[PDB]
This record gives sequence, C-alpha cells and structure tokens, in this order.
Amino acid sequence: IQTQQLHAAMADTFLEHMCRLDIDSPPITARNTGIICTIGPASRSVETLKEMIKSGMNVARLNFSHGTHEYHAETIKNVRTATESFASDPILYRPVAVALDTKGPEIRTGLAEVELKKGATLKITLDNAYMEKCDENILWLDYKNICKVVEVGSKIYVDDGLISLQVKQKGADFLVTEVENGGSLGSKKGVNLPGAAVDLPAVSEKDIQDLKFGVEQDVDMVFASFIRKASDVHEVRKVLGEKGKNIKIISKIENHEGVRRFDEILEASDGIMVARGDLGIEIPAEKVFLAQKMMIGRCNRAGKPVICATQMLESMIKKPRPTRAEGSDVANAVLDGADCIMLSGETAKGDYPLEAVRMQHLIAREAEAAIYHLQLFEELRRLAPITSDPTEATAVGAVEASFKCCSGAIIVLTKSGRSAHQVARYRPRAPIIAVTRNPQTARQAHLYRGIFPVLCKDPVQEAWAEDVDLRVNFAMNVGKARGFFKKGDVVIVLTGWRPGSGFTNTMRVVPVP
Amino acid sequence: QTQQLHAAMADTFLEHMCRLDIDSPPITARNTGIICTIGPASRSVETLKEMIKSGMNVARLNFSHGTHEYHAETIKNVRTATESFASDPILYRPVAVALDTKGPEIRTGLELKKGATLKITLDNAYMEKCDENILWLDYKNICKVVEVGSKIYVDDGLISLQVKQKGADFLVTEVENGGSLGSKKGVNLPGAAVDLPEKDIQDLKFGVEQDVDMVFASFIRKASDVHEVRKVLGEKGKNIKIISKIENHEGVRRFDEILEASDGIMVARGDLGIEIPAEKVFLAQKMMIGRCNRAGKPVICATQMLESMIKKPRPTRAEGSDVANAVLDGADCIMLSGETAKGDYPLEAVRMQHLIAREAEAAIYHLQLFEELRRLAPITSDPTEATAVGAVEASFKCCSGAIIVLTKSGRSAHQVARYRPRAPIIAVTRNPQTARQAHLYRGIFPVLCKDPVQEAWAEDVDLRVNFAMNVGKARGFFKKGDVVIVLTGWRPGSGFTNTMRVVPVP
Amino acid sequence: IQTQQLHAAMADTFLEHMCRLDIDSPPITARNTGIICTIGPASRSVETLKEMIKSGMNVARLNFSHGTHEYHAETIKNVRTATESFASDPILYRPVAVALDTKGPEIRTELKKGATLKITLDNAYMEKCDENILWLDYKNEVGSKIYVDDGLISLQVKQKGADFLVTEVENGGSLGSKKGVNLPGAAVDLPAVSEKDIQDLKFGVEQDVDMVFASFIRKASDVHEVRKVLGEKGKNIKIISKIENHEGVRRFDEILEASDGIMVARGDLGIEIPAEKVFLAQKMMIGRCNRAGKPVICATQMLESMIKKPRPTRAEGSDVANAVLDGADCIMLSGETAKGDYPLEAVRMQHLIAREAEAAIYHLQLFEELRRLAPITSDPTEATAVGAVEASFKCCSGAIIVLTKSGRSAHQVARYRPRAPIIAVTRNPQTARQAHLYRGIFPVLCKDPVQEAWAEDVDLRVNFAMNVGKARGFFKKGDVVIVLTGWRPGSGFTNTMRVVPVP
Amino acid sequence: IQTQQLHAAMADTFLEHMCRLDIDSPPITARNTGIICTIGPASRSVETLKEMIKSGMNVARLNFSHGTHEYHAETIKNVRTATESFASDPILYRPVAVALDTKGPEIRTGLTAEVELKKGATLKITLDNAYMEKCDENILWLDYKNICKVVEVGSKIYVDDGLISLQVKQKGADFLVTEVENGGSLGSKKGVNLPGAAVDLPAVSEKDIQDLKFGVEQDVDMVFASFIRKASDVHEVRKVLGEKGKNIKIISKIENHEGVRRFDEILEASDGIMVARGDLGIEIPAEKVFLAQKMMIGRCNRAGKPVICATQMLESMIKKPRPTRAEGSDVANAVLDGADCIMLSGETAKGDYPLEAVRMQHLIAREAEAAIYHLQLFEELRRLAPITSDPTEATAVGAVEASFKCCSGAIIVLTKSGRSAHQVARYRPRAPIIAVTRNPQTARQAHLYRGIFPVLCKDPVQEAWAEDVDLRVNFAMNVGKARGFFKKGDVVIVLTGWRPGSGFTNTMRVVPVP
Repeated sequence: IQTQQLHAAMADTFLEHMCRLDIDSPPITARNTGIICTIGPASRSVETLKEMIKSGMNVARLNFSHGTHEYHAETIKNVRTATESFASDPILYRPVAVALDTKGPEIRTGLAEVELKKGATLKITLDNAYMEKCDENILWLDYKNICKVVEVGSKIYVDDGLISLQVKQKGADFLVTEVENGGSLGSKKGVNLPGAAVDLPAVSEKDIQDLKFGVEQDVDMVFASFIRKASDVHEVRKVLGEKGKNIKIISKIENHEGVRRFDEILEASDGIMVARGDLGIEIPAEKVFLAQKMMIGRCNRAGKPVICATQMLESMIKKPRPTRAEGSDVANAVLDGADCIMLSGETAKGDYPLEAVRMQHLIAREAEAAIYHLQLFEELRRLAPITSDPTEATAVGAVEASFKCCSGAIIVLTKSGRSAHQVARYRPRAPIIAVTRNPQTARQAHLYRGIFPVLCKDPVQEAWAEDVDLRVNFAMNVGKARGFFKKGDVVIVLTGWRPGSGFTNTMRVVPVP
Repeated sequence: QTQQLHAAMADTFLEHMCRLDIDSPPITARNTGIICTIGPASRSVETLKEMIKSGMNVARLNFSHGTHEYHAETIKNVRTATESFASDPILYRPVAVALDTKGPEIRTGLELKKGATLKITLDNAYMEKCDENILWLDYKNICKVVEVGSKIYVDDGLISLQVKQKGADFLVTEVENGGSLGSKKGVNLPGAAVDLPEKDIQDLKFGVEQDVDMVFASFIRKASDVHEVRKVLGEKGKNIKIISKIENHEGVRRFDEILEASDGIMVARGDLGIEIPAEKVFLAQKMMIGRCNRAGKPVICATQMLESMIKKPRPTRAEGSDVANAVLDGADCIMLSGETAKGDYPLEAVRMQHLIAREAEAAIYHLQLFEELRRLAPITSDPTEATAVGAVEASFKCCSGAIIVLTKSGRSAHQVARYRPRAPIIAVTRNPQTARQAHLYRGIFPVLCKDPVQEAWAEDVDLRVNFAMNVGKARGFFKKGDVVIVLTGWRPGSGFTNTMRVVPVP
Repeated sequence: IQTQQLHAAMADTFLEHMCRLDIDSPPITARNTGIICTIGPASRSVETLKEMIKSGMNVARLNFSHGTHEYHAETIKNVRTATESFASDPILYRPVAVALDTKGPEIRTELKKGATLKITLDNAYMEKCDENILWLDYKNEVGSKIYVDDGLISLQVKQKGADFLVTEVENGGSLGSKKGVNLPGAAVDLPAVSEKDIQDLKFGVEQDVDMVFASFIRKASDVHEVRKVLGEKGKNIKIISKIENHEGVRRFDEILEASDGIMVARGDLGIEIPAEKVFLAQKMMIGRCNRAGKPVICATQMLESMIKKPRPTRAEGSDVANAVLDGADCIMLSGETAKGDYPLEAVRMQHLIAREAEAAIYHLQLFEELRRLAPITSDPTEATAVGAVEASFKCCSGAIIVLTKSGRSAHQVARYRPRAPIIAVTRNPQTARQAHLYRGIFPVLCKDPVQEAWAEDVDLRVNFAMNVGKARGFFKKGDVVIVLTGWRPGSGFTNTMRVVPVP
Repeated sequence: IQTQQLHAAMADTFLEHMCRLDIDSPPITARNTGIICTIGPASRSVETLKEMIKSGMNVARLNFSHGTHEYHAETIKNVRTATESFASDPILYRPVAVALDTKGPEIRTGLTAEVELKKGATLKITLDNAYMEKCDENILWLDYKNICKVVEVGSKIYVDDGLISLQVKQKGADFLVTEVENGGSLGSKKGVNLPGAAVDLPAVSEKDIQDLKFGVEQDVDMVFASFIRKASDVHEVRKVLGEKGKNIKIISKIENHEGVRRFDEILEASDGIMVARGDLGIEIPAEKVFLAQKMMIGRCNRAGKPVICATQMLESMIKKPRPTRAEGSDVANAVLDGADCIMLSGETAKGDYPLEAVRMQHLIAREAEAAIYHLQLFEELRRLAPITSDPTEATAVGAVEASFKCCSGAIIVLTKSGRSAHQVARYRPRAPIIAVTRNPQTARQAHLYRGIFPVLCKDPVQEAWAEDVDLRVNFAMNVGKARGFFKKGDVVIVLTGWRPGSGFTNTMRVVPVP
C-alpha cells in the first residue's frame, strides 16, 4: 500500500508504468503545474478573487481582445487587494501574477436576431455604414483584404468558426458567399480564414497602447497573440522597453506560420502558450494535438515555459462538473509537460469559475504523480548539453539527489528565479521552493513547473551566512505548514558563495528542523 | 515526411514529440475502430448508409432507452445499408452489431435547490408521483448497501447528496450541488456494492436470436458477472464476444479477473466518473488500456469524447485531444454514445474521430511500444505467435502498405494486432461474424471474400490474397512498388498460420 | 531458462545480465564463430587436419609470407583430401574452406642494450646477417625509432640520413633471421600488391581459393588492386583486408565499403600504433563491421602460449570470449596450429570458449541496436530476415534453415546476430566454404540430384537441413525451426518464412 | 570534444559507441584502476619498489604461499621505506597499501622424476605412507588424511594444476582407487584440485592463523583470503584478525565452484572480492571463467564493494619485454567489465621485466576508462540502486551527475573512514576522485575502489573546522595541479560536510580550480 504512483514510477517499461497506475495511491499535497485563470465578469470580484487564490489560482490573465483600460485596471487592483489579504501570514501567503493578453491582428464582424440558413447568400459589403447596422445579406468586416486575397472557392469562419461560409465571388469591397454551416450571427464576432496568413499588423497601434498600459500597471508577464515570427516578438519587447525589460513575454501560437517558424519564435520569447481555439481554425482540428505535443516537447528541451490554453473545461461555463474528454485533456497536458494549465471563459464569464479552478487543481496533482520521471529524467539529461556553468551542474545534481533520497523539496535561494528555473527544466518530482526577496520573481516563477515561490519579507541580517539560513528556515516552515514535508525528512538546498545572482554552486542534502 | 516517420525514428520520446508535424500527412488507412451508438438520432438507413462511408465499423444498440422489440428496425436498416455495397466485395465494408445491456441501474420517480436537506423514500406510488418534497428509487436495497457519509448522485452526477440520517425505508441526505430535478434519473452510489445481481438474464438470452457479434455488459464488478453472462448467451451464443464495461470502483479493484474472464474491457468513463473521484479517471483508463494491451484483449474508451458535437458542428480542442490521447494510450476502438443516441451532428463526428484517430496512429511511438510489447510478450512454442511478431518486425523494416492475413476465427489477425503494427492489417475470411468481430481489434481491416471455394486450395488461397491485394489498392492502402506482408497456412483449417511471404506489390 | 544464459537474456540492464551469467547454464552443440587455423609443419599432416575439422576447424589459412607454392599446394591437396574424408555421409559432412594470406609489403632482415648496430644494404650479405650485419627490404626523420623481431627488440635512431643509419639497440632479444621491421612514423606509400603477391594471387585462383587475406591494406585503392588482379576467373573469390597500420584505422570506412570482410591484424598493429590502444581499434572495426554486416576476423596471439603449452592462459581465454562478445564473425589460430605442439587442443579450446561466449551475448540490446541503426529497405529478403530473427527469439528456434545459392540470403540473417544456428543449404561448394566467414551460418552441402519439380527440390534441401540438425545435435523432433525460401528458383527471390515443426 | 573518447560517449547506442572509438583521442592523465603488484625477488628491493610506485603500483601483495615471516617482514619494511622516500613533499606522496595473500589449504602428491598416465589405467592415490616416498604410475599418494572422507565414488580428481584427470571409480576407506581419464607426465609434490567436492578442510589452516596474526602485528591494510567457499570461512578469517584487525579488510578469493554459487553470501560477509582465475579454471571448465568474472564484477558493482582481477594478465612479460595482444585485451576488458583493481603476480615477483609490465597496466587501463560508456552505466546503477534516506549516498550520486554535466577534472571528497569517497566511486564517474584523509590506513585502503585517489594531508589542524576544511580542499587542488589532473579555469566538484566527523558528507560545491 503506497503513494505518488511509486509502483508505476519504478516500472522498467512505460507500458508497465500505466498498468500499475493506482486510483488507490493517494497523491502528494504539493501541486507543480501552474493554474492561470482569466478574470472578467464572473471573477473580477475580490470575493471571487480571494476564493480563486484559495482554490489554487496562481496567475490572473487579462484579455485586451475585449474590454477597456479602465475595466482591466479595476480588475488588476481588485486581484492585488485579494492577494495582500492573505499576507498577514507570509508562510500561508501566495504571490499571484498579473498577465496581459493582446487583441493582436483580428478580423471582426460588424454589430442579434439574424440566423444564417444553409442555402442562403451572404454578401460581405465593405461599406463602413454596416459597422453598427449589419444585415444578413450585407456583412461588414474590420479587414480590407478578405475579398482581395480570398477568391471564389474559398471559405470564411465567424464566431469561433461555428458559422462556416463558401466564397462564389471576388472583387473590391464585396463577397457573395454560401452558408455551409448556419446559425445565429453574433455582434463583433471573430472572423477566421484557414487559407490565408492575415496581412494585419502583428502588433497594431491598439496593441502598442495595450502593452504600454501594462508597463504602467507592473504586469509580470504578457501574452502576445498571432505571433508568426521572432520579428513579431521583438516589436513587443521594444514597446515594453527598458521599464518592462524584466516583464516576461509569452508568445501565443495560433497560426500555421508560427507553427512552421516556431523554433525561431521560442529562442526569441520567454515562453510559449498553445492557443488551441485559434490554432484549430487555421490548421485542421485533427492535427492540433500534434502541435500541442510538438511545442510542449520543444519547450521542455529548451527549459522555456509552455502553457496549454483553450476550452480545457468548457462545459463548466454552463455545468458544475466537467466532461471526461475535458478531465483527460487537463491531465494529459500535465502528462505532456505543460508548465501551466489555463481557463478562459470558464473563469472569465462563467457560472462556475471556482469549481473549474478546483478541478484543474485536483486533476493536475494526480497527473504529476503519473509521470514516468525515470524515463523523462533520463532523456532530459541524455539530451542535456555539457556546459561549464556551475549552476547548471548543481541544478542537475540536486534533481538526481531529489530522486535518490525522495526529497520533500528542493530549496533554492533565487533573486531572479534563474537558479530555480534550471532545476525545473530537469523536471523533479520534488516540489521546488524558490526563496526570494524580489516579489516580481515570486510571481513570474509561477510560470515554471514545480516552483512554489515564497516571499521572505524578513529583513537582511547583515551576515550572509545568517541571512541565507534565515531564508532557508522560512522555506522549511512553509513546506511543513502546507504539509509538503515534515521535520526529520530530507530536503535539497541550493545556495551560492558570493552575494548576488549567478553565484549558485552549493548543494546541501539536509534533514528538516 | 509522411506518417510522422521523423518522430518514429527518434531515439527518445521527448524528441519524438518535438518531431510532430501538422504537415506530415497520414496514410489512407485508419486502424482504431469507431463504435457508433444507434438511436433516435440515426435509426434511419439514410443516415446509417452515410456512416459506413464516413467510417463507422460497429453499430451499438443501447438497452437503457429500448424495449426487447424496439431496435429491430435499426438492425434491418444497418444491414440493408451495409448490404447495399455487397455488389462490389472489394469495396464492401463489414459492420458489427453491439448490444449494450441496461445493466444494474437505479432511477428516480416519474425543480431542485442547493445546500439543502432532502429525504428519499420507497413509497412505490412515487413512481407515477415524482415530488420535490422527497425522491423515490427502484432500488429497495439502498439501506443495505448505503453507509452514512455516502454521497448519492443524480442527473448524471450534476446533483450530489451526502448521507446524514437513515430510517426504515428512507435516508436523510444533505444537498451539496443543486440543479434541475426531473424524473427517472439514474442514481450512482459511489460508496456502494450494488445488491442487484432475471430481467438481466432475459436481455442476454434475447441477444443470441438477433445474430449480434458482440455484447457490452453494463455494470460488471467481478468475474462472476462475466462467468454468468456467457452462460446466458449459451452454446447458441458461444462465439458472441463480451466486453466487460468497468463503471465502478470494485470493477477497477479486481479488474484482472474481469479481463481474464472477458474477451475485452470497456472504459465506461461517464459512469466511472461518478463512481470514482473524476480527477482519478485517466489513471483508471491508462491502467486498463495498458493491461488489456498486455493481455492481447480488446479495449474501448467510450463516454464524452466529442460531446459538444451533439449541439454544435465543431469539436472542442480538449475533445479533439481526448480522442487522440486514447489512441496514443493504446485504445483499440473509440465510441460516441451521446453524439449518436440523441445527437444533432453525427456524420461529421464520425469523420472527426476518423481523422483525429488516423492522425494519432502515425503519432504513436511504435519503436518503444513494439520493443516493450515484445520483451513483455512471453516466450512461446506457438508457431503462429512467432509468424505474427515477425510480420510486424518485417512491416517496420519495409514500412509496409499492409499485412495480409488469412484467418477463419480471426485469431491469426488478432495476434498481429497485439504487436500493434503501423501497417493496416487486411484480414481475409469467409466467416462474416469473424469480419464483424474483427473491428474490436485495432488495425485489422476486415474483408469478406464471397468468392466461391476453388477446388485447388493453393489457387483458393491465392484468390483471397489477390482479393485483399485488390481491396487495398482500391482503398488506397498500397500501390505498385509498395511492399506488403502475406500470412497464410500450410494446410486447410485453423491453427496452421506458419507462413509469412514478403511480396513486392505489382 | 537454465541453458544458453536464457536468464541473462531476460535482463533489462547489461549489468544485471552480467550479474545473471551462470557457469551452470550450458550451451547448444552449435558454434557460431568461424575458426581459421593456419596450416603448416604441425597441421599439414592429413591425420592432424582430419582431427582439426572434427574439433571445430572451418577454414584453413595459408601464409604466403613464408613458403613456396609447391609446399602450399601439397597442403591444399592434403586439406581437401582430409575434408572429403567425412564425405562418406553427406549429412555429417563439414565443408572446409582454404584461405591465401598475402606476403604483402613487408620489410624483413644475441643482442644487448645499447649494443652495436651498423645496418648494411650490401645484398652480398643477404645470406649473412650478424650482431651488426643486417639488411632491410626498404630502400626508401631524426629522433625516431625502429622495431625488429615482432617489435620485441627496439632501436632509438637519433642518427638517420641518406642511406644507412647506425644507432644503439633500445633493448635485447633472442634473434632469428628474416624478421619484421616496422616504422610507426610514416605512411608506407608501398605496393599493397607486389609482383610476388600477383604471382601468389594467380596461384590461388588456379588453386580455387574461397577467400584471400590481403595484407597491409591502407586504402580502398589497395583493395581494388587485389580484386582486379584476381580477375573475372576470380571475381567470386572473397577479399578480406587486413588492418595492421594507422592509415587503415583512419581510412577504415573507405576500405570496408571496398572489402567483403575485414581482419583486425593485431600483431603488426601493436607495433605500428601504441599497443595499449589496439583493443579500441578492434572494438571500433568489429562494431562498424556488424553495423555494415560484413565479416570480421580478430587474429593475433589469441592462444599464443599453446604453441608450447597444452592449456591456454586466463588472458588468452578472455580475449577469445571478448572478441565473440564484441561481435567478431571469426577467431584465428596462427602458430598455435602452424608450428605448435598442440594444434588440436587449441581448436578444441577456441570452439569451447566461442560457444560459451555466444550464450553470454546480451541479444536483447544487440538485436534492438542492430535494427534501429539498420536502414529501412525495399528488399523483401532483408525484410524476411529481420522477421525470421525476431521469430527465432519468440519461438526459441532450434535453428534457422535458409536455402541460398550465393550466401546472400544467409548473410542477411547473420547481420542481425541470432542465437539459433543458421543452416544454409546450397549446392554451391565455394559459397558453402565462404559462408563460414559469417557468424551463425553452418554450411551444409546438398549432394542430392536437382529435382524435376522445384517444389520437391525445395523440400529436399529443407528436409536435408532438418536431418543435419538432428544428427549434429542442434535440434530434436518436437522443436520448432525457422525456414526461409523464395517464390521461384534463382538469386534475389527469398521472401518466404515458414515456422515448421522438426520432422 | 575530440579527447577522452568524448565522441563515443555521446552515442545513443553501445554499437555506435564501439563504432566511434578513436585511437587518436588521447586519454586523461588520470588512471582510476588500482594496480596490485606481487613483490618477490624481482621487485623486493627498495630501489625497485620506488621505481614500481613511480610506474603505478598502488598495492603490494605478499604471498604466504611461499616465503618466511621474516622474508615478508623485510619486504614490508622495504615497501614502507620506498613509499616514505616521497614524504619529502606531501603533495607528491602516493599512499601504498600492504596486502597479505593467504596460502590457504593445498593438497600435494609427492615422492626417478616423471611418469605417464595411459588412458583408463589403474591408479591408486591411497593413504598408505608406505608409498608416500615412492609415487608411481600405478600408485600415487596424497597428504590430507581425510581426503577419503571429503571425496566419494564418482568424484573427479585433477593433478599438476589441471593437466591429468581421474575418477574415483572404486571406493576406498582411508584408501582411494581411481581410473585415469586424461593422460600426461606426473611429477612430485604436485598440487591436487578436487572439482566436485565436499571440502571440510579449514580455508584458514593453522599456518594461515599464524600468517593473519603476523599481519595484524605488521599493520597490513587488506587480507586476500584464499579458497573461500562459504561465509563461515570469511567469518573465521575475521575472528582470527580480532578487534585489532577489525580495520583490516578481507578480500575473499573465489577459486572454486562452491565460491561461485555461494558468491552472494560471501560478498555480503566480505569487504571485497578477487576473481582468482588460475585456480578456478582448473576446477571448473576454463572456457567458463569469463562468465565467472563478469557476474562477480557486476554483482560487486551492484553492491558498491571492491572487485579484483588477478592471474596471467601480462604473463608473457615475465619473459618478454612486450605483452601479447590477447594480454592487453584481457587488461582492458577487465576495466570495461567494471573491475576496481587489476593485479600482477609472477610478472612483478620473479619476472625479468617488472617495471615494463606495471607501466603497461597503467597505460591500458587509462585507455579503457575513457572507452567506458558512462551514460548507460550510470543509468543502470541509478535504476538498480536501492532508494535511500542517506544524504551522503544522494550527494554522491548528485555529484557524479554534476561531474558528468560539467566534465569536471576531479571530484574532491574529504573522508576519515573512506566511505564518503567509496560512494562516489560506486556510481562510477569519468572524473578522478581526489579523496582527502588524515588517516594513513584510509588512504591506503581507498586504492581498492575505482576512481579514488588518496591524498594524505599531513598538514596540522586549524582552530576552526571551516578553515581546516578550506585547507584540505586546498591540498587536493594543489595535487591535481601537480599531477596534471586539472588546471585553473577548469570546473571541479567538491564534497564536504556541514559540521564535524565526516559521517554527514552533504555539501557538494561546484568550484573552478584557482
């Protein structure tokens, strides 16, 4: 009788590992995969926000594809008010990050009781007087090259690609179309074209204002939409500038060009997010799993943070319990190597936002136990490149020792998070407690898998040896109070020699006070 | 750059994943069986006719919404639609018939609130008088099997009631999750070993007269249920294949004997989801697929794969993921209970399953799977077992278009299917039940040669190998210059499949 | 699981496989490694040779470094007369092949440390060689070194120059005339095939030599010269290149593609390269040869003590086993058979060590490694063979029975290194002799008249293979064996795999 | 990247690793495989011994098979003298161990010089002392009185170290009648091997008790026990050594089929194992001796205990100045097999070329340690390892992993009893383990384990342990610089503790050599 799927863990074959997965092997307390929850009408309440942190929300995503600067700021203040509430106890405190999502290049319909019928004609008018008053046969789109670059025999998608069309005319400002799949047209719904790469700006003027607002707001990360090359990301960084240099950029991949130029995009970006709801419209849907598994895998081999994002638990927008396809996907995502798992409408405009976060908390914890670490660690090391970096050797050594003694933690003193980040790329079962005094680092650290960031508001003792131990004691107390580990249990502590970032070379396997 | 062959040769699984291309086009053949559930949405032959082109290989019939005389019109429709293509034996596609029992079930009497207290009684009159004041059940042994602190679930698990007080025929329970209360709702008791073990005998005995290929058993908890179900099928139903559905904690606990007794296992996720903590369902599915895979016994993943396709023409991305992951996990067949029983968009759903599955089959890391499968496979003196493992080894060496197998009971083809070959397994038989039952096994492409028995066995055998060669070329599995594997016998009859021949396609 | 190290085979790690090796897990009666025994004064005896074949000899190597054609021809007459001695029953008849080892570009000639050494290129002293009188075949840098008599006696040559260089001996050794002198410093640029070698190779063709052992091969250019000189009358003669220098190790990839097989000629290689690095050069060449599927021979000092000693040293036993473990197709006996006092005992030891080692191979890793490295192929024959080898493991085959005309089909099974004996049935006598070069292939000569019906002729050779396996002790009735065949007679058509019960 | 067989290391297959081996990839200066050299007339001199230590001797074996207690004491004195001639610089001093190889029990046939055994002849190896001085083809004689008790009908008997074989076809009481199986020339005082046997004779003979007790009185560091067949024999060797010899290490020699099939119990009861091949090849089939060595070296590598390869490795070198090709192969494959220590016997004791041969053991072993496939070996040791709560065991595996990641020039460990270093050695790194001790016995005993380079800090203690830890780590850095092991700007793994005593050993530091 045992825990953490340990019988499977020591299975010599992956097939045997699955045969030994036990629904009667209760999981460890700590959850490694990060939960990102989009905030909006359902969750913007500090009452909901306080309870979302309680239910395991680690990051708050703001979608500028919708809304205004005033709306989001009210939410960002509201999220920050909720987080400071649990700060009376620093040990029980959880830092919560704020992320910004760009509208990006989008084609949107004009301003609902019109249903498009199969066998009907629709003309995509480009007279801009239908922007507020759009008829069924007269449709205005916020794009100028649809008719120009989409010719007869093409197809168009509106409202999450739920209303399909077929093109029978090409020209200037007009498009005669058939409705292949019909339905109730909605106001200002997204237009998607599978057969073209939009010519619209990857970073528009609204995007420049939206990114600028975040630098004024102290956002820890940003989610760049419709990124098709590294050129797109660099434009985003220059807009963030010197005051946002430390703001992490996560590029959202939702297009064929990005999937092709993905390797260039990853080296450029600070992380990747698989935007499935958009990526599925552009490429055939039955090919999307390959893209998620391809990107999560490449991101893991480069130690760059990857997020799984859309329609994970969608039924929960209207339902209190999730479908089995949904439950399987959230776990398969953690099983695939996703650092963070996200919720969109489920949390933003949902009947059950808290219920969704809790499900993502449970299914994730169970999957982390199910991972074949022995194979995974073998491959990440086998595919690791030999370096003379001290921190890199110490980090791989700490994870190997965590596996050997079955540690209840890996404790890292990190000022920029980079030390703890390298331990995470090696994918330990041991929970990583990054002890930091840089608060933004504590929030941005949530992007990586396994890192439970802890903020030491305790002052500098003026003796590095005393100050370092003071911090190590803070981590020991947190893992005990949260029940991650117990006194007398072994832990790994990573530290350096000189004060300052980049001096990490010290590995300590120690029992807990 | 086809069939994810880049990922296929990767030395590590992580590298293999990195090499997954949205632009690596798959092969024409789909190996994972698609089991449709048939009902009010598609009893019609016109719709059933389109499905066979769409990809459906098995038409399931649900007893839970049926009478013993209700489904016969669908059975004729499936058969007549299937028999339409019989003119070309090469293009003909066999279709199996599956009977799913109503099984041990519980149902409410014929509006609800949250955070409340509700009592449940056995005033049998509440059967025609369902009430907000109290709910009623067809289960009389709830008091015997229920425990205080147990949770009672209603409306497919949306509603939860924790037990507080009992009584003589009543239990006082607290509502944690409220909702809309209707009538005859199924009740899943996750803290119970159901007392119900005659009506069920009738259902299985009637199954034999309908010439059904397989039986899916609802609510199996031990081998004794499986050991009993076969007897109900009888000598008349000696070949009817049983898939023992697991939708309870006990079935998961003693799974091996249930599998050993049965000819297949079904992962019944929707009921299993209520019966077990739902976060732990995938742990159960992956355990079942792996063990069923290791025992060479067919497995099916079933509930909620593309649920949104019932009311929408578009599958959710997570729905797309679950279908693909099941095939990657190793599931032989996939199911659409809701999308086809009362569903508004069935024709596309088949193709979506047909398309996701076809994409995932190439994404499978065959190198690790075959080596682990072979190493775990025991040492055998069975001549067929060696001939099978080799044809799979040969197929990997030549990236085969297909493996052509001559079988009478299907056992020869099923053995190659155990070794999970990428190549389609074209299985040639003159027994139609054999071809219908072969859909249970992943990869086998069942073909029925209706050609007359040639007096010369050697000529007769070549005719089936040529018929199958002909079927693949027409279907698009192989072409001139492709390489195929051919499995035959040395003598007529079953149990002599000792011949593998590697034939350059001309 | 108590036999053939079957408990070690089921190991998931090489280390546990080593931990599971048992001195009580006995082997099959089949030996998979070719035994090449150099013929000469102690082996030419017909009675001695007829005992060597029974003991386990498969190939007879003639050294043309020494000897006259007349002597060698009497040895081939004797070897052949001694091979057909077992021909009374074709079922028990073991084909024996004859090899020609070329003299090659060689430089040949009471000493004390620092003693006088004044070299003479005066050919009048070809008859006369003394303590300071000598001659070297070569007629073509300061601070370099020279080695003589197998590099056992060494010289430091500070004084080198226009013609002869006089330098102090770096050691001392017992000496005999006509001895090896080697120069690690320079690429030879010397004829791999001399005029003598051309005369010897032609004698081989007239003598029907199955394999030729090419000497001092440094480049593919050298391998082609031997091939073309053998000619169309000798196109089907196998050419094995012997690597005894650094250029060959450097240019091995180029030589291997040209050569049908390779010999790791260790003795000259140890003088040429630092000797401690010789094992690396062997595990290198044997491994690439297995990856290429071409025959490899480990050749020198494997049981050197047995020239004077009835039993081998522990290191000698380990080297033979380690060669077979490394993946070597053939093991070589040199003086142990040619001028030894125990020719028969050595062959008996080599057969025994080889048998135990083949049982001690970790096939699970080797087969998986061979396939993964091996390319995907259109050839149905290669596809049939990988299937037949996996089939042999699952069914623990008594043997793999393959009908071949040229050996190609049987060679194709051997590259995958199966545990079961390969019984290759051919009506071609040279192919049967040349099939020894490949691991696992037990050549058998069908002496039965070609049947008018092909189906019968196929099943005659298939039945003959069954009869040989039962008599040799390889398999018994009740055993299941793998049989490879083709859809038609002739070369290039092997695509049939039948798992039939032994009759 | 073109050195230390680094290309062949990167292969994802063992066959690729073999295919990628390069004779143009020079090895590291470091040799991790211990060299055990038998000391006899050829090397017993202090001058020869200093030359042996320079050439690579790490351990000196004294054979109680022959020689007087006084003779061996003089060689132990000379060995100690030669070793201490290098105490002039502590950095350049190499610690040298003293090994005692027991004679154990031996059975001999002794008496006109030679005779020949016709196949199937009548031979009586009887216990009558009437034929004690007159051995013949018809009658031979054996010393051990109860051989007749320890052998029974059908028992095989071997003579002259394996040359002649016999079967006890007729039973005899205080008598034995055998039929010759294989023939040859018979001499006198020849040794007898009992292949399938029921031996009851003590592995520790009364003389052996004398030699072991003499050794405890001599400050020997290891004992190579002979003819061990069971753990009782290992336990008896321990009981003789006592609490004064508790620190003395027992290396149980396996030279019988009973040792091979009872190896697991002997290894558990032992500090180490030596594969005594020559004696074993006589008893069991010679062709099966490799199966013995590979199983024992691995089960030993699995156990974290020291294993030794011993007989006829460079035998030709006793007479000739260069080894045979087979002989170089045997030494190499023993390091590739995973052996901690390689040995020289007659080659270093009575042979003409003692220093030629000790140099060849160093050169071949260095080439092989580079030719090891560490990615596979570490992964197997990690998979087969038993999960522990011991932080030192974890730190050792973590340091070995980090050493692989940084391609360090050394793993530095401070240890009093030696275990801390022994554990990094168990995980088999490519990097040299420079082990720092202040205990002279620990430094000497450490040579038994692959990778451990013992350094004896003679430098005095400092008031703070932290400063004393800093000094001992600074000592290793200096030895590595002098030896050529590393250079400033190279990365080295340093292993220490948090407080005193060396049991905890939990602090791994990755530091550049300064």
